[PDB]
Amino acid sequence: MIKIIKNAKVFSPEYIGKKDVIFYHKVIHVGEGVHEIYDANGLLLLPGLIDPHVHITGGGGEGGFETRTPELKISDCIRSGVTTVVGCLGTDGITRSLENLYAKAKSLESEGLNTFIYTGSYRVPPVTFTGSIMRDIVLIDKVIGVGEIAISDHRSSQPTLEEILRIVADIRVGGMISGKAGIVNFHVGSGKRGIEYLFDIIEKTEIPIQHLYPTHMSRSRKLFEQGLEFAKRGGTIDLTALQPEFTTIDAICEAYENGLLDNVTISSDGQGSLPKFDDNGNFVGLDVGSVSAVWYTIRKVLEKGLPLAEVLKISTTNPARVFKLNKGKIAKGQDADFILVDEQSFEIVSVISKGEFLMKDGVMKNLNFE
Amino acid sequence: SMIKIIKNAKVFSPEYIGKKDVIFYHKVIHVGEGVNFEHEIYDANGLLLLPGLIDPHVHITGGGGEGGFETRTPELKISDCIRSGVTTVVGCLGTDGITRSLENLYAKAKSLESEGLNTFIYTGSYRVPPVTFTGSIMRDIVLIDKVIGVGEIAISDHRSSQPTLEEILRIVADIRVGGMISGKAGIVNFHVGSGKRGIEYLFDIIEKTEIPIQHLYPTHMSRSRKLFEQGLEFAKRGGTIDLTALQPKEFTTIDAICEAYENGLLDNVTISSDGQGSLPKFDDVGLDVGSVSAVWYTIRKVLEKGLPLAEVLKISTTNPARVFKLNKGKIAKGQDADFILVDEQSFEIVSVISKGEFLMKDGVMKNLNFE
Amino acid sequence: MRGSMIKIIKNAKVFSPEYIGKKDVIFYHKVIHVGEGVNTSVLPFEHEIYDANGLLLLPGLIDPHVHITGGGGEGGFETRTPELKISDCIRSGVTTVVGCLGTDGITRSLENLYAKAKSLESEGLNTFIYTGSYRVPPVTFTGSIMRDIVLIDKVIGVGEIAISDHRSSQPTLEEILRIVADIRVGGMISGKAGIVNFHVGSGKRGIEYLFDIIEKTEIPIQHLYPTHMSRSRKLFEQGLEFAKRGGTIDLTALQPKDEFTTIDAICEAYENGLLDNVTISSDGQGSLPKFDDNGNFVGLDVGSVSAVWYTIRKVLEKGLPLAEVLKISTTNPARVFKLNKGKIAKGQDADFILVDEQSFEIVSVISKGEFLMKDGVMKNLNFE
Amino acid sequence: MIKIIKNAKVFSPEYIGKKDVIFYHKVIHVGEGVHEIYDANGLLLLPGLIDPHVHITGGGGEGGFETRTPELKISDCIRSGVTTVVGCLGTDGITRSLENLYAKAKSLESEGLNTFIYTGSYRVPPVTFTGSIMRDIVLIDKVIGVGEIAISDHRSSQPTLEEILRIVADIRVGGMISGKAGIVNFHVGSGKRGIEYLFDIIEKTEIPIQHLYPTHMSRSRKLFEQGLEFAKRGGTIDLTALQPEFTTIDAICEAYENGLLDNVTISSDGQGSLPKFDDNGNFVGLDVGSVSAVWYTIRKVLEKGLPLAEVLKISTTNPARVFKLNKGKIAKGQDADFILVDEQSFEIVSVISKGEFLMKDGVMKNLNFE
Ligand SMILES: CC(C)C[C@H](NC(=O)C[C@H](N)C(=O)O)C(=O)O
Ligand SMILES: CC(C)C[C@H](NC(=O)C[C@H](N)C(=O)O)C(=O)O
Ligand SMILES: CC(C)C[C@H](NC(=O)C[C@H](N)C(=O)O)C(=O)O
Ligand SMILES: CC(C)C[C@H](NC(=O)C[C@H](N)C(=O)O)C(=O)O
Ligand SMILES: [Zn+2]
Ligand SMILES: [Zn+2]
Ligand SMILES: [Zn+2]
Ligand SMILES: [Zn+2]
Ligand SMILES: [Zn+2]
Ligand SMILES: [Zn+2]
Ligand SMILES: [Zn+2]
Ligand SMILES: [Zn+2]
Repeated sequence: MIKIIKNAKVFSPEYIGKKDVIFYHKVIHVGEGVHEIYDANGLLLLPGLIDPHVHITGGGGEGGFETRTPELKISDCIRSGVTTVVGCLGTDGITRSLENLYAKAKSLESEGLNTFIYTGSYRVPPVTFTGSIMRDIVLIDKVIGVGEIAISDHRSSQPTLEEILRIVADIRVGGMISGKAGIVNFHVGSGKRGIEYLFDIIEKTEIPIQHLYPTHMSRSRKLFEQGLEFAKRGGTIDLTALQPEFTTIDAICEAYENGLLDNVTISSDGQGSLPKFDDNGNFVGLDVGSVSAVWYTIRKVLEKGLPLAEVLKISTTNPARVFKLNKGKIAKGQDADFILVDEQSFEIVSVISKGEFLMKDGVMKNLNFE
Repeated sequence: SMIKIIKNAKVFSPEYIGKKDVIFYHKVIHVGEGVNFEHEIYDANGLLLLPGLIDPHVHITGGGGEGGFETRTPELKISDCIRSGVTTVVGCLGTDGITRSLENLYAKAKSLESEGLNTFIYTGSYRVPPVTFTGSIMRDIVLIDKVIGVGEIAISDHRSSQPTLEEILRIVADIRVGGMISGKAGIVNFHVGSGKRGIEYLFDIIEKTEIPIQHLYPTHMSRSRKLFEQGLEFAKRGGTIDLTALQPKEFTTIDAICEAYENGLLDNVTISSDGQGSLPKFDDVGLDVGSVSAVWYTIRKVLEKGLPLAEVLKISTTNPARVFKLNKGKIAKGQDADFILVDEQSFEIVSVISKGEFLMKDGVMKNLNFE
Repeated sequence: MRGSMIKIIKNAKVFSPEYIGKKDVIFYHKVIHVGEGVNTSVLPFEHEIYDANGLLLLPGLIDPHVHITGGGGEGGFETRTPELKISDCIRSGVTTVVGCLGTDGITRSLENLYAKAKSLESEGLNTFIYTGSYRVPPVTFTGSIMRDIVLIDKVIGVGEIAISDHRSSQPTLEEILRIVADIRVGGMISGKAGIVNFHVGSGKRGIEYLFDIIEKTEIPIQHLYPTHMSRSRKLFEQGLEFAKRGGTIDLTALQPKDEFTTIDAICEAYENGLLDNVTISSDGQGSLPKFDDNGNFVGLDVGSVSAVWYTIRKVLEKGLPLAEVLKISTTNPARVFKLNKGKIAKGQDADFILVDEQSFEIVSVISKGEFLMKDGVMKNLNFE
Repeated sequence: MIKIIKNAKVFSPEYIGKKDVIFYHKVIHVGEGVHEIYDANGLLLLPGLIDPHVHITGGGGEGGFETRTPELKISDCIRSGVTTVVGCLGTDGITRSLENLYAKAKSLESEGLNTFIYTGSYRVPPVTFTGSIMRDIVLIDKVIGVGEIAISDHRSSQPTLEEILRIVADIRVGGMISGKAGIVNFHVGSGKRGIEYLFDIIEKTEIPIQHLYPTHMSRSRKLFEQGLEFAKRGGTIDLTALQPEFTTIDAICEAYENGLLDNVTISSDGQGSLPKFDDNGNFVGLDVGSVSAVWYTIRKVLEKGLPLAEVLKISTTNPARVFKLNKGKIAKGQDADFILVDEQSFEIVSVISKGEFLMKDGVMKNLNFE
């Protein structure tokens, strides 16, 4: 149970230099000099990467039943070093069950991962477990908010201000009674209206800006600019990761320049559709998001000479704040979830979550259906 | 024993009426100058005789829970009610609609009534649409004898459901007509938070609809001078406002009351304990728990600014009895036999009488089912 | 303005059900004192005296089975009976009634029954109601016969459930046990009696269900209250066996216009010393129909609340002592519902009737200490 | 976080003699020779007492609204050394909410205790969170079964075999999908029918006897005899503790004699009514169960010269089995929940749960509303 990781260059979001880290399920003790032992010389110790937006049950289906994407194998997470995922439903609210989403999140947790879910889906009014999104967040311990509610998209339900305000108010007080944060995840399409509705709430109500969490905020110039204003008023935005004009990389730099990286987060959009529509509202082709798009994006920003100290924020501190999680920092009391990158190779070699090795030195623990 | 006489008391029929003997059963039979079947007597030499205090806003089941499940405050004991002189309470639900039962609040009102107290309740809670007993707020007031209105409906608070005007117009309409059918008052209690919109909605109702003002009963309105100034505007149009009673723990409710009395508006002011109700500092932190002690304490503190007792007692006896159309708050023939007895010198509650029975006799409390 | 709150009745021969001779009674809304002659012109404050020389003081009559909203309608929409007038009750010395629904549970609402009980309450009468009707499953205020008895003060049980009747829903034994279980535990929570009133037709099965429940379950017999048990003598003899196991049976009072009657039944229950186990009910504003042998409607009479005092007067004409006959309409109905009525004594609710000593007519009526009728004159009423 | 309890006479259900016990939130290491340290010489170390049947929200009300009992203060648990409680609803299913019961159990946990709940109440059909007792046990992580279903009582709903069989089958499969045990708690009244229905199930169906958990099985001679047969067929019974003819003490001995103590458990019936009814079904007087009735019962059996080794079974091993709990034994990996009794004084002095001291050496931690 009690474990050590000696003579690793410990990279708590800000650099804390060559130190040993003792840990059960949480960081128990830190101290330079000397149950399981693990030597990690040559490796960098980070806190486990956080993914706040992943279609863990699969998604897509904009082009029919054929375009229904596959469910997520934990196999892919561990190679990518993603130790905690927040599962949401997407465009399809009928064939993808909320109970199914509870279960996949419950199974991912039982095979070593850390899981939380939303209770909504694209459409307003939102699908529920118990008839009421407030009731869901008080009674289902894993529910941390609602989404992903579509706004300014062609696949939107066309929601009104008053409808939405109901939801936010219900989910917020839902939070307070239950002692959770109570987030609203906001799928933002390519409509000109953008995130107007989000400004309305904070301007015209008693609603704090912490509860509003818009995603895909990197997909255009225009929209990222709105994402920065929203940031500058004390709110946090989320950017969809880059994965094989203007990219998610340029944006994550453009936030450092204007001094706003403390308000950014990245999403894999794993197992989610990446659809291409023509001149009308017809469907042309698709791609499928990969949960290894996080670590891939991190390295392509370091490639531009940003400090690894202030890039790990987007995936470790910045997300853990948004959801009020006891994770995302290597320090006494915090939950014990780390990844280990080799020197200047820049490749994950080991992965720890809740103090159990899921990947040790490039050999994966074996899982039930692989 | 069940026909009683209080002798040699200086009586405050709210208004002062000098030294008088009161004869009562469950209601007052006679008030006259010294005179004399088995009947009990109580010599009240040295004592003042006042009406029973009325508390229009108490979370008798418990409330709060806004800081998580750890914030769940405990339920009201009647013990407090007897030592603090409160013979009548009106129970309501708060921010938690899901885990605090309406049906639980009906049962809590029934146990307290049954150990010598007087109880009424509101249906619903903070959230719009409001939780009901029977699917309909108009049905509830008609069918369940203790429901006297709806609340506390949250306007201009961060924990508000963000209600529209249209929603609130149906709600007050429904409970008003429901009030008429049942022969009760049909009050909407409004929880007013610290939002800039204040009570704009209440003004919107009287300015653009047929709905009388007597149904709109805003509470918490000594939280800022700005709100109170908008409260007084309301008072001048026939409305009644509730002030949260100062507790044993700028601009205060004591300030607030004297400002009202000096404008000749103390007839339009009441005070609530908000007992067992959460009192949290919410910043952009901490919590404390209201006591029913808060009203008699607040009465003294305003007496200490030199206001005449008979005129002050109106905020807790005459003015609540009016708003809920109750047969209480006045010592007279036909009125309900609810009295407190305070030492004239000490000014500390020594005996409390509810429905003509002694709940406390010279400091010695009646003993109850779980003490 | 209000009427003098302390009253005294002097020089009456008091039938506190049990005879207690010439006594004065001081009262407000409850009975304050029973005692020998005492100086009643010594009080310094208001007090209305009433001289009752030559009259008999008795408790207020309780009528446990009344269609206060109207009922009937077995012969089409033309056979719906009118609703009860409080002047009927005042003339008949009936100070308390318990109202129920019957055959029609489609066009007679429970909310309408709740209102009429409250309007009766407010003119000087004491009122209670049942939830449900004839049919199984039973109609409800709130969706459940348990919520109704817990949330609605005036609700004291469910009925009248139709068993051994052509108009019955043909209820199952499992259906009925669920219903009696629900209303009892409901009574326990709300501190009421939790009664199931049974409307018993003329089926061969009689009350087999009532005997099935007591013999095969822990449900005590206090909660099973069957009515119309003088219908046929076969049914009345099934009633007596029910009595000897601690039960209470209700008989429909003899009607002032028309062989084995409820008089025969009452006298047989005295003979066998089981008079503590019977009640009588007017079935006022109820259908009293005739069906031919094919099951079709022929015609009907309408029950009357005058039936109670009328029935008691017949029984007296057969030499039974007054002090023991009054049980059926005072002590016995007060038991079944756990009411603070039916006896003249310190503490008890001040519901009286006064009868002339030879005439044996009701001349004055007092409920809540208030005179509804004083010396044959009624008080002014709301819609009369 | 890491704690030791040195030179205590460690009384793992069976005696393991003077040993040190290291423990975070679970028993981490056991070893004789030598972060917080606690010396416990003179004291006996036991595993934390288990209460499988407590009306944590209050109950009673058979005699009106006046007879409604008060809610349970954690203050009383800690003095009594009761570290884990299973909350149920009783006779009243209307005024006592299931949401209220979730919350009180949630609050007791947040102030140091360990809590689980049922989803039913006396009446059949049973009240639910989500419309369906199966759905409740899959979706509400704290739900471990259904009860307390009344059988052979005057306050019974009069349930049929077929109705009940539905429930048991639904709760069982509910268990399997969710990876919980899925118990049916059975309030048994003083009816002659007794637990007949329980024999029917195992005789006439494919239903395993582990799911059937009858309570109050000590209240009569006749019924305890039925409790022993049920035991002898591989099932477990529950006895209502003794607290100030034939008692719960005689019975717990009578199980040792016939060699059946491995199939017994004790309940406080805390905050529950103990009602007295006369000749008919009317109510006379009441008493209110106390959660300190457990430890009080334990000592009055030791008074009869039974080994403390084989008496702690009823409150530690026997209950933890029934509910499939990682508790009730002092040994590596088990959750860290202990009580400390002084020499031959026989009085709790300290109480530990999840490795946090709730009572240290007779001074209680201070709690929010005391
Ligand atoms: C990458 C961009 C262009 C596509 C993206 N749409 C979705 O991701 C669809 C949704 N996740 C699903 O599962 O169906 C967008 O926000 O614009
Ligand atoms: C004047 C202040 C103290 C009013 C207000 N209090 C609450 O909202 C308490 C809530 N109604 C409950 O009891 O559940 C506040 O502090 O914001
Ligand atoms: C005694 C006989 C003739 C009348 C009785 N019918 C009813 O009581 C009708 C029902 N209660 C109603 O009015 O809706 C019966 O047939 O047994
Ligand atoms: C001790 C025995 C005699 C009484 C016991 N009844 C209950 O405990 C009632 C239930 N817990 C409640 O909360 O209402 C029994 O099983 O026989
Ligand atoms: Zn999206
Ligand atoms: Zn998406
Ligand atoms: Zn408030
Ligand atoms: Zn309040
Ligand atoms: Zn009938
Ligand atoms: Zn009838
Ligand atoms: Zn029980
Ligand atoms: Zn119990």
